[PDB]
Parts: sequence; C-alpha cells; structure tokens
Amino acid sequence: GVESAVLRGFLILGKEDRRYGPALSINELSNLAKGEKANVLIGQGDVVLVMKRKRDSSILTDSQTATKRIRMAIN
Repeated sequence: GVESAVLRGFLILGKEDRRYGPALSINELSNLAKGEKANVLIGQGDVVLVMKRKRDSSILTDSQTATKRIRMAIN
C-alpha cells in the first residue's frame, strides 16, 4: 500500500465511495475518525479514500493488492 505507506497510519481503500465528497488533505486526515474513510489524492491525479485503524496500529498493516477496497470489514 503505497498510499497508506506515506501516511504511516491508514489502509488501502480505493477510488470509490464518492458519497463522502471530502477531497481534503493528509494533514487533516489525522483529524478523521476511526472506522471511517476519506478521499485523498496520492499523486495529484488519483483520488482514493483511506481507511483509518480498526483499533490500534503504528503504520496499520495494509497492501496494494486491494485497490478496490481494503482487506478488512468494518461494522
């Protein structure tokens, strides 16, 4: 997960769920709420939302193998 890599605390969601309509910056991503997502650019060209920690993690284990969404279910 190159997206979450830089962040060092998010998960790899994807370019969907535009229902959020955030499009904010990373500096604000930290103010987000756990279990929630937020669309942030990772190259000024790809708009994808991230997924906060499911509880607690230093860098939040992730993987770029799942771009559609994350490999975890939050309820």
